[PDB]
Amino acid sequence: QRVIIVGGGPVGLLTALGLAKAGTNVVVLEAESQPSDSPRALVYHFPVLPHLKRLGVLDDCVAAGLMRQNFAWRVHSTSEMIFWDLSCLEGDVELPYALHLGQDKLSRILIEHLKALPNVEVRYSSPVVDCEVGPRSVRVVLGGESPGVIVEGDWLIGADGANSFVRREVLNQNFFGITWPQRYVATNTRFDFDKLGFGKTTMQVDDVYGSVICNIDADSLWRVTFMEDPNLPMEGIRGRIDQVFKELLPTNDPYEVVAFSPYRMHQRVTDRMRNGRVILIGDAAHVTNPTGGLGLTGGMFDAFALTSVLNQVIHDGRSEDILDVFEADRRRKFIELVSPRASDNLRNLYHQKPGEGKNDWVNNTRSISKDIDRMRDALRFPETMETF
Amino acid sequence: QRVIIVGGGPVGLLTALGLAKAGTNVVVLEAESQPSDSPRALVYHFPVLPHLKRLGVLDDCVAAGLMRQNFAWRVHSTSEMIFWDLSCLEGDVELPYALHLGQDKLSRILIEHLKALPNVEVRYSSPVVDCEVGPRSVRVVLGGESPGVIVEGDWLIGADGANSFVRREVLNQNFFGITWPQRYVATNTRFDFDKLGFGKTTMQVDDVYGSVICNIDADSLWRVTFMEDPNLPMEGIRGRIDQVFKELLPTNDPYEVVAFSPYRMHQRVTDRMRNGRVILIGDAAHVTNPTGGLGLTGGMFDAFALTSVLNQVIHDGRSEDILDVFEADRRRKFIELVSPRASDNLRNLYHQKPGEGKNDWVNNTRSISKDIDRMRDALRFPETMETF
Repeated sequence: QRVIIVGGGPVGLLTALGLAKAGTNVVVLEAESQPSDSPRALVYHFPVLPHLKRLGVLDDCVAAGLMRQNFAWRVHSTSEMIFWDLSCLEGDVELPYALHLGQDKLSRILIEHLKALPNVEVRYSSPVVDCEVGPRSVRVVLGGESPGVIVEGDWLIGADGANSFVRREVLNQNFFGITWPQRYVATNTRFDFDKLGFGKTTMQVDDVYGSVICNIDADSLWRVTFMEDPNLPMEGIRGRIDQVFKELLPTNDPYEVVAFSPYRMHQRVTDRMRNGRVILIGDAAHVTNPTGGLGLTGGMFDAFALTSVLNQVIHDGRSEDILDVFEADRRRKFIELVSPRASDNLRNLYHQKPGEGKNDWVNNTRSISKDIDRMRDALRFPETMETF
Repeated sequence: QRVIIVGGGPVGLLTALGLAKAGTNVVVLEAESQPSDSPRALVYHFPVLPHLKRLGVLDDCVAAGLMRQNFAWRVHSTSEMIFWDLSCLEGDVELPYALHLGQDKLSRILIEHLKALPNVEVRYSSPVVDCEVGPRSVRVVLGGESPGVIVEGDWLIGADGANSFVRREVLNQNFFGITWPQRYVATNTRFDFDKLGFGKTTMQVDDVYGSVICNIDADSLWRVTFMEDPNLPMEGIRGRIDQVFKELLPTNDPYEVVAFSPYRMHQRVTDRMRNGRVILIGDAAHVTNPTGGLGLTGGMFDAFALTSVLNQVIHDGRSEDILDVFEADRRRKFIELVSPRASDNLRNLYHQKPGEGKNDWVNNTRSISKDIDRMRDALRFPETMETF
């Protein structure tokens, strides 16, 4: 019973590895020729880490990335830093840390691990040019560097991103929701935030210069974001980065813009995450704005829950109806917990103009920071996103 | 081809009348003893009115209620009144009015017109307690003042409200979304807003004493709302109404609380509004908070869209696939247009604390008031909720 995974990013590769370690025969197909290194979420929150450890990749991730416990809110109007700290979870959770690691680097580690499994085949530069899906079988034909090759399987997993071929073309499913008005500008910028006392993740609150400032690697490379009007012409964007940064950055110290990418953000979910032998996970199933990194976290919990349930269907003869239970719970988490939380995150970080509301928000954030019970409760949210 | 409608509110009765006028055999079954007069939305916006005229009940609505064009935003902190006026649509819509009429009074007019059509039966106090659904027929068994009665048909339409038997028990569909944190308290209050210059609908903007103030009849009965923390005991609500009205109402003039009811408010939608021979419409399909009356309006556009398509199925032999188009478009309207707009309506009306954001809001609202084309564009939103 071969499983075909369309999508060569973390969600698809984590699913590959979990399925493969159970003896499942797996074929991963990615259209692009390598994992994307574009500026996207890069933090693996505490409840994800036991799953990475179980899969045997956490130690390599730690070697390649970094672990931290500190987190800072920075009020731009006053320069006040307010620290929260995951060490308040030290007896409550197995791994009370946050891991910083680019998704491209996690993907390479996953690929090296899949090589060790002879039951898994990985094919980059191999887009799907046609797909027919039956009640009991699936069939794709490849292009790119795999011309005309035919791949047949028992299950098709759509793990191929916001613009999913599988969701749109194979299933012809909807993707209803909203698109935020503002353009999201995500940069990787070299700037010494560490000497200025910043949290390894620092969330800058403002109505013009709100930003997620998040450490990428040890060469002082940091994620730095901001919002702008999507009507501002695309050709001027690099110049506008400089103009924004003159006020967004905390000093006039030198910086290098290493990479930048403008995005539109969405709160969208598909009608159904399972439809016969076809399943959708990650951004192919649902998209959130990335404030708080909850799209990445949700996609990984998609991967872990599907791995558990599909391994049981294939190896333990479990009834396929468990897949319907799976898909509904994964939509329930996204619609009822993740999407509202991420939306509140975006609004609180980027859109509070001066007034009573903002002052109340800051006073409350400061109070949580001095009350371990409220801090624990604030910090614990990602654990609620996992399906059991 | 008999159609069974579960639900005796305006959505169900409107669908009944449209189907019946084309010769459809219809059975309507309402659990309760008579149409609800609980305080709910009561305004029928301009794009609903041509459909009420087409069905021939608009005349009885006008006689029973009131038509108006004026609309006011009131800033509680400054007592500023800012008026928008529907007569700026005089040239572009055929009925540039807003109709105020209690839904119970609407339902009673629809009951009278349904009596004239022998091909419809309207059974009240007849809750459905069991149901069997087949690939090509449906059957229900009634409780209430019709016990053991068996009703068979070719179609089942669930129009039975937010806690729908048809959605939950017949289809076992989900109702994913969010519940707002505050208790909504909708009063019918006798108070002379007319002599103070209020708009027939007035929306009072505040972070504590926000309120929808909307005229119900000609005896100075008005809808007056407010939000409160739902952890307050249900038992002391009448005393709290008096405390709130001390500062909410614009003067110290006398008032009479005639009726009130507390609600929790939701933004939720089911997985599909059509599944075989079962269709969901109105609050059984999707629920929004009532700020701006978009739930009533969307439910009515459910009925008008379903009537047109389903009449084509039964009498013109159109392919049943038109229902798949219908259901997706109705979900698209709710998810992408109505629920985001109503949600912004609520936040803008009841939660804007003093600050730059609220001052910006007021200045924009006032600028729209002096720009006939911007006011035209602001007022026009409900026409986009209609399915074609």
